[PDB]
This record gives sequence, structure tokens and C-alpha cells, in this order.
Amino acid sequence: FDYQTVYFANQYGLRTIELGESEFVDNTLDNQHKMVIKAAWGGGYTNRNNVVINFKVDESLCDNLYFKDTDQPLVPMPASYYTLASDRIAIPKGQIMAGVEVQLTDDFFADEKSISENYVIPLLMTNVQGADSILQGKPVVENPVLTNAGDWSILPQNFVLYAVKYVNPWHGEYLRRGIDHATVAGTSKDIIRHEQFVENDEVVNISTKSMKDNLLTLKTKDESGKDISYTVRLSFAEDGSCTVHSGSQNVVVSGSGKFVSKGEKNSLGGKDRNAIYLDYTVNLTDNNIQLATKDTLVLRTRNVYGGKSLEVVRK
Ligand SMILES: [Ca+2]
Repeated sequence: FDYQTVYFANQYGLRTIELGESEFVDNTLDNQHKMVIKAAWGGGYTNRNNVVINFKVDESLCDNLYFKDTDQPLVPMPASYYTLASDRIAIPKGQIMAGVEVQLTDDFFADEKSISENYVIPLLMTNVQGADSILQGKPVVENPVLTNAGDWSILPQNFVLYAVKYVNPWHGEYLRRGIDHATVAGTSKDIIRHEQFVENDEVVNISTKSMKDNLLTLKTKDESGKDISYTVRLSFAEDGSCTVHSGSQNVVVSGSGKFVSKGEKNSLGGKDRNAIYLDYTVNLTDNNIQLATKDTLVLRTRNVYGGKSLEVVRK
């Protein structure tokens, strides 16, 4: 009398592809530009059949949905940005879960909007072989809408929306120390940014702009003591070196640098650490401040969560 069923355990997901090196998690798939979407089997205890769950891409699942974070709409990921390994998920006899592989193409990573919440892979299960049913939900109204929880007494679990975004290898949270040779409104001075313990150094975020570029927001004082913000753009080459450029309309910038894996020995927490070293010049033309800076940036953590649930709103 048993009634086997298949479903997607989560309806809204956020996958951040973590390129490069991660300490706390295995990102082999990420470095191959891949992700896996998983389905589950239930309503029984032993799966006696080879189960095949057919699904299709259904772009209308995105209708009327917006990211809670940004208030922008969920956008169906363009077909050329990703390749599904199959049109079905197979859960073999004796197994209770399985997944389908997604290969993200170079097209995905070239899109400037792929560094943030924008594109979504939307899937609907169609039929199932080897189990009685797909968990389609129990509607409390006619014309029910899958993505509107209020339309159901038992929620539908036959679809999933995966928002996808990426970070490049240099993306991370870093501790920064260095020396600025400054000229502030004609007055020259050295600014030493150094705390006795690497642990207490200034915390800064290097975010992703593209496959090669990153952004780093900093501040420096004007002649009045007020803090002036500005953004530098780092652009990385195959060999690990970078050039330094402006990322803010208020600053002209030039320089060079490098990422060195394990460049800092017996650094933060006694472990050897990944670091970025910069030698650069900044002209804050509107504020009359010029800085010749040498910086050391120690990696504290990549600060990425590969998989989270996604908060969406239905305006
Ligand atoms: Ca049965």
C-alpha cells in the first residue's frame, strides 16, 4: 500500500560558484565551472525500482518574482549560458537521492551581471517512472500558482529556481597593512598602517567585477581630518600579477601587484597565508591628495557561502 514520491527538497536556491582556492570546502566542481541540482525520493523507506524523473526548463517560473535583497527581477538564465547533462534525474534501485550536472559556459562568466543575483535556472518535474508520483502539492484554490505559497494546503515541491552567481579567485576578506607617502593639499607626510598583531590590521573586502578584475574600497584623510572614500580596481593576469586602476570617478590610479599563494609565512593564526602585494599611486583629483602606497593584504577568509536558500518576493 506504499506510495513512493519524488521531489526537490528546496524551491529557491542561491549558488555562488567559488573559483580558485577554498580552505573549508571542496570546490572541485566550481573550478570546472559546474554545479549539481539534486532531487530526492520519499513516501517509502526502500527504493525498489530504478527511478527516472523527467524535467524541463520552465522560464515562466520566474514570473512576478524579485530578489528580496536587491528588489530586481529573477531573470531566466539564457540557454547559451548553461548546459544540462541530461533532461532527467536517475535515482537507482537502493538509492534515495541523485543529481543532474550543469556545465556553466564561458558566456555565463563573461556577462557583467553574473557577479550578482540576476540569472536563474528554472526547472519543473514533468513525469516520473519507477515511483507513483511527483510531489505536486494540494491546491486550496483553482488556477493555483506554483510559486505562491498561499494557494496551497500542501506545498508543491516539483520545481526549483537556482539563482547563480560567481566570485573570482582573488575575491575575499583581507587584513591590510602598508605605508602611504602622502601629499595632502601640498603637505607631505608618511602614513603607517600597521598593528602589532596581523589579526588587528584593517579589514577590507576585495569583491569580483569580472573573471580578471576585482574592486577594493579604501579611505584616506583630507586636510580637515575627514575620511575620503575611493575604489581601486585590480586586474589579474595568468601568472598571478596584477595592474592597478581606478574604480571610482573621483580617483586616477596606476600601479602593479601580485597574488602569492602562501606568501606570508607564520602569519594569521600561525598558519601560512595567501596574500596580495600592491605598489601603486592614487590621485584624488577633487580633494588634492596624492598617495604613493605599498600594501600587503593578508587573506583572512574567502567569505563565500557556496549554497544558501534564496529569499524572493512576489510583487
Ligand atoms: Ca505503489
